Amino acid sequence: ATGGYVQQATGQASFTMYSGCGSPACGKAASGFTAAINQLAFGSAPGLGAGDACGRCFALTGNHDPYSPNYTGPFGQTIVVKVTDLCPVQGNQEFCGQTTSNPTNQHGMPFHFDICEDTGGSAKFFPSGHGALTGTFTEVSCSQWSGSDGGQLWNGACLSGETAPNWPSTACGNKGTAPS
Ligand SMILES: OC[C@H]1O[C@@H](O[C@H]2[C@H](O)[C@@H](O)[C@H](O)O[C@@H]2CO)[C@H](O)[C@@H](O)[C@@H]1O
Repeated sequence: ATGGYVQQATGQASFTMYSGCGSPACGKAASGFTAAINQLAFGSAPGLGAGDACGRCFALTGNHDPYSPNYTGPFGQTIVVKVTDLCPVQGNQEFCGQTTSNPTNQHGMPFHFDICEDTGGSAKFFPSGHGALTGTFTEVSCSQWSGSDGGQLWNGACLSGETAPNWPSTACGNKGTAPS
């Protein structure tokens, strides 16, 4: 996409969970299940505001524990998250280090979703004792997402991806150039 970001409506991803998504990089939180997506897919860098991932909805499915490869299941449920946040390259090399010259993370995944624990998404997705998974994602209509957006936290906050057709398309728009 514009800026060299890798923004595809379906693919393979790794998955983690994080705490504190009340002030996310898109500039609006949301009451439903939400996630951060890795910088290369988010469409912006730290401090540059919302990228074109902002507010898009994705169905996530975990099917492998890379830390416990002998574990055959059960995994969690497929959940639908709204992207509100950025998992930046800086400080997240294992999972969010995808760059245009090296587009997979240390688990070979081209995308990563960091699922917010606060609003319940990770409890539906991660079996107890299994904090990181790999699997698949598919962008879906936000008709499939339960919840309401929070208010703007600053000028330029954007979740307009929630009404956009699936990638390839433009809503909030990408900022700057993808990390190389
Ligand atoms: O770095 C992305 C993401 O990781 C989260 O911690 C992971 C950790 O990286 C992984 O090694 C462990 O097995 O599972 C935890 C939880 O999923 C961390 O909570 C996030 O803040 C961070 O953005």
